[PDB]
Amino acid sequence: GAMAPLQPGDSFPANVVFSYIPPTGSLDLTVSGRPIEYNASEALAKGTSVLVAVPGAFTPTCQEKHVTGFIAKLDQLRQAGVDRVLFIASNDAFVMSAWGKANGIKDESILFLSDSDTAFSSSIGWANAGRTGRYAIVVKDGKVVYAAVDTVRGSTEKSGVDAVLTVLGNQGKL
Amino acid sequence: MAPLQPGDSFPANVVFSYIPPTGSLDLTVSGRPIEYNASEALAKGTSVLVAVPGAFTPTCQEKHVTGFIAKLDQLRQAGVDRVLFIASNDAFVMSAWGKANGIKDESILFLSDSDTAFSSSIGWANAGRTGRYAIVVKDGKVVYAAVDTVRGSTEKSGVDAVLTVLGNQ
Repeated sequence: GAMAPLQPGDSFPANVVFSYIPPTGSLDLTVSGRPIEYNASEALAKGTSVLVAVPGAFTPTCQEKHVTGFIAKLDQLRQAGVDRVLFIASNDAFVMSAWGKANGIKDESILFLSDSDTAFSSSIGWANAGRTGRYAIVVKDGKVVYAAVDTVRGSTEKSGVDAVLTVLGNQGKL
Repeated sequence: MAPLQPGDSFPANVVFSYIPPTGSLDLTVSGRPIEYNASEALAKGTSVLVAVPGAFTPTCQEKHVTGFIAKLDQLRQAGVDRVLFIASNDAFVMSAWGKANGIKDESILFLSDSDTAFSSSIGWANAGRTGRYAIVVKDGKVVYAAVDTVRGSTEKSGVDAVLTVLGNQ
């Protein structure tokens, strides 16, 4: 789309929304919830945000390596100044909510949201055939600091937690 | 497109994608999808095929699948040999949905109707999701088929509807 590609120095695009079921402190997978709209453009205009897209909830690489790496380093991400971590995929809000609960996330440390119809991912050119790509975006006070996509199957070289922590460290405010 | 009717043969060449249960309920461990030959499975015995609009969605979770789980023994007393839940969600999501509901074995299988291929072929899909419907088969012959068009209702596809039609057999 017109936003494609996102590059450092760009503002995060306007009018970006995701659908999600807010966490409640409970990990009960049989409580489905009720989706609401998350205004990502407003949220990302203040503070430091990490936005990670994965091709699919509950799929092997996304589960076994990608999301678990971020979960293991949530203390380091917080100490590096990250105010919010967002995981998106094309799966609907109900599936994304179950995926976060399956990974033990009961609070706002990581939100799990749906990029409905890959609207956002397609706008920045990183979607295919109904699924988002695997990518990571770091934003600070509305400004894209980092945006990279993993095109190699099974790799998190560019969108994994280590790449994000490296970017944060190069900002010079540790 | 006329629907599946009692007395019709169950359609040929119906296949789903699914991850075979292992006995583990760990949702962070996934297996490898394989094909499930539903036409062959349904050619013998009594089978119940239930389509839901989405794994983990409120009616499907809180009312629909839980009813079949709670009354599994009643279904077996009526001679039910297979219970299959399908949706357009991929096999990884369907596998996790089965585990979320505590199903460790093949008593209820959770399979993907990839691209709503089967549901579309019988006129019960829309916009990338299957409808909410149930099909009861005995030895390859449909004995019941109906779809729920009222949001939130399992009147036509819920376990009570299935138990009733089996009780009239």
